[PDB]
Amino acid sequence: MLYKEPEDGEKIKFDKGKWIVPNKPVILYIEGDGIGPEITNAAIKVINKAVERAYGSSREIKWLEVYAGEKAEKLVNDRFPKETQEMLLKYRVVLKGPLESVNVAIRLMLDLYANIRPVKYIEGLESPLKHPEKVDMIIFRENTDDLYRGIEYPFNSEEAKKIRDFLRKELKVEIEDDTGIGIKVMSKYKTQRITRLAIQYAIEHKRKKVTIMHKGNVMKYTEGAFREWAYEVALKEYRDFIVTEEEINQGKPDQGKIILNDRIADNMFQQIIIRPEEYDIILAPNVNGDYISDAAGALIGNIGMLGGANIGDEGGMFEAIHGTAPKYAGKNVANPTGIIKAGELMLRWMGWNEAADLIEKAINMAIRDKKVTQDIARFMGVKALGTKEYADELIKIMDTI
Amino acid sequence: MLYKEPEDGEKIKFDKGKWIVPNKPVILYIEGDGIGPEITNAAIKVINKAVERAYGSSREIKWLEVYAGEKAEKLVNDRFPKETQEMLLKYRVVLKGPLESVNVAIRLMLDLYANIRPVKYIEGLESPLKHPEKVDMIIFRENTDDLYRGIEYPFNSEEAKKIRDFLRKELKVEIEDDTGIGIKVMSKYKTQRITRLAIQYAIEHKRKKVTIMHKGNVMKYTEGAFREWAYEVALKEYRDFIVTEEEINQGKPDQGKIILNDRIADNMFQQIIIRPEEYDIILAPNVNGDYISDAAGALIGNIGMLGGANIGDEGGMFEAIHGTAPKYAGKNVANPTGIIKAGELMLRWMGWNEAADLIEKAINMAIRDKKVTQDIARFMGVKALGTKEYADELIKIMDTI
Repeated sequence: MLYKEPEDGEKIKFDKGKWIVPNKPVILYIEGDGIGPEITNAAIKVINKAVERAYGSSREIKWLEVYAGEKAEKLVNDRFPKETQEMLLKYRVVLKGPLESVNVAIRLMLDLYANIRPVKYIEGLESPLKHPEKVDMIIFRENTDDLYRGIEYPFNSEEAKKIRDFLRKELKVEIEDDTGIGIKVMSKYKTQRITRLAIQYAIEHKRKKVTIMHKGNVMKYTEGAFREWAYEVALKEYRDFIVTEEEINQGKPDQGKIILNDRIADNMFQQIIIRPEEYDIILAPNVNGDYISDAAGALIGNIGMLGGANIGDEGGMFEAIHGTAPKYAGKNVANPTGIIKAGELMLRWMGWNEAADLIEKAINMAIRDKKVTQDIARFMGVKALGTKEYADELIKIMDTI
Repeated sequence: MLYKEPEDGEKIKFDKGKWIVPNKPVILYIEGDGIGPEITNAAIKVINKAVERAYGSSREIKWLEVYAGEKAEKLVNDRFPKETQEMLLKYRVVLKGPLESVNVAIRLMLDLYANIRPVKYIEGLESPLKHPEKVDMIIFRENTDDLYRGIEYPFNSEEAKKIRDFLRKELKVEIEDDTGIGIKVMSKYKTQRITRLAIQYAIEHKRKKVTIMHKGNVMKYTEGAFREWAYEVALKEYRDFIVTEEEINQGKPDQGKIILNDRIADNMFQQIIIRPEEYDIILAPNVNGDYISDAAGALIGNIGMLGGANIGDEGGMFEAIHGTAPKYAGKNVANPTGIIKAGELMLRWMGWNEAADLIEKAINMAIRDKKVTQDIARFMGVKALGTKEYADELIKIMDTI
């Protein structure tokens, strides 16, 4: 067999979207290509330290490396070996480094319909913004619906012609012939799924607000429906947990309750820059979430220091928001912060917030203390630490907090 | 006649979508609701001074007021009277204050398919950005195509059912029944005309770069087609005026030529925040143009101080990017900078660049000297100037440069 499973660990379980994590959970990891090996092993070491510091020996992640990408191609001549897939379907939780699609395959096989993008100010880090201090949001992007379904046809195709003829005769819709055509689809079920995940996360992590991003004023039956369905499932399934903005400024009490409001897409691309502190959890459809994530991440410096995840009803894949950077591979120079942040997010989803908070804290202290990798040092005029050395600094710091 | 037309003026002409402006052009204006009267009259006074200072008495705008909105309702009991429509179809160029729609009606009747959004840094204003200095761009948004055509249907409508049945049997596309449906259309012709306008503007006003905004990597036949069609008309109709980014990093020289490149939408939402100086003219389809405009304008912070326009092959409507501000109506408090900026844009389209430059410099100087209205004075600890007084200050300044 290609893998030796830890006989000391147990798979993480799920009952209805909720992660039931054993004290010795088996968690998979994929090194990744290029800088993958260096940053991922660094992440694992940092994570193990946070878990031991926070919980002592009462908890311990039983890591199981699986192969994918170049490493897999060189070892067994298959970039996504059958055994790797089997371990994924079995343990369903993986921390994976950058890969040169394997990412799409993992998301599809584990049905990780939600893309999670936390973006929080990191003290010490330069920002294009004069006041990034209060940036603390998390984007919940539905990642299987919308125009990204790929239902589209070229302007000069027979398919497009059939659509145009159909729209004209059956719907009396006027459309010229020199037109490319895409079908935007918005599912009630898909909208409810992501909405539930967002509210449940708010409850579990003491988040105070969820904002629905939409262009419902013009895209009435797709994004406007998204908004409607989101409020609908929130009020029907999380009644005594949430309070709508239409209730606050109406009389209802929001004391100890999560505020559920909504904003027009165009306004959000504006406010994220002018006053990003207004947002906590952002709930949005596929396309909007894609664009708002890019803007939000730019609010802080170096997007390569952010982590993210794709979550499903029974599984999750956590990764850094950056590429393989083949130029620095094996040079012990890459910044492991991003993949470490993916680990922090993973810790939070597992309910191990104490270990996650220790990592967040150690990073803030390391960066404020100018103990950073080259990508940052080059700007704060100081000697850079290597990948391994930087990870070790985070470790010694956690040992004192 | 309801309107006494200036017997001394001449109408602006159009040749291949190029403005042929007489020395005494008739230009229509609509005061607008709320603060409209105060700011539009101030703009007219500043525009006339700029024209007088730059060309003496050799040129003079023959303004002609037409009614729309609440003033029209009171005077002729019609929000958009027939007489107003007649003047618009005749003179085709109008400076319009904010209105509480008339905006859509003017755009349709004059086929003003291009939404123009200039946004450049103004010396002295608060900015969310640490470095807004080199922000100097103009967004050219196709404003009649894309999802905004409104071809959409509710998930439980018989129309939506007809569409899903069609796609299933004729296209063999699988789609659930609980889905709202929108149709994204992208026209080759609509894309070409907006592209021609953008390049022609770059040529006319010595602009050096045009960047196409798109998500063609995932929306290949709509936005990807937009990109392809834009490059096509550019290379085919403006060959000796432009050079592509691909050609430059291929060996070709860009000396004396406008640069034409493209960027994926998500990348632009990032770069517009971290380094907006990279953009000059942004060419984009309806939806992207909408979102990018919001993000771009947020870079300077004072949205109410921006001007904009809708241009067609034979006309133009210029307006400020703000509402009627009823709370400030008739209190001589409103900031007229946005509508003046719209007037500055109108002068550039007219080819009267000297007058436009005067307005631009005067505003810069006024702000740098802290001679501003309350919306700005509030943050610089100086006494605010009224609407009339601020306009008069710009006028005394223009008499000096």
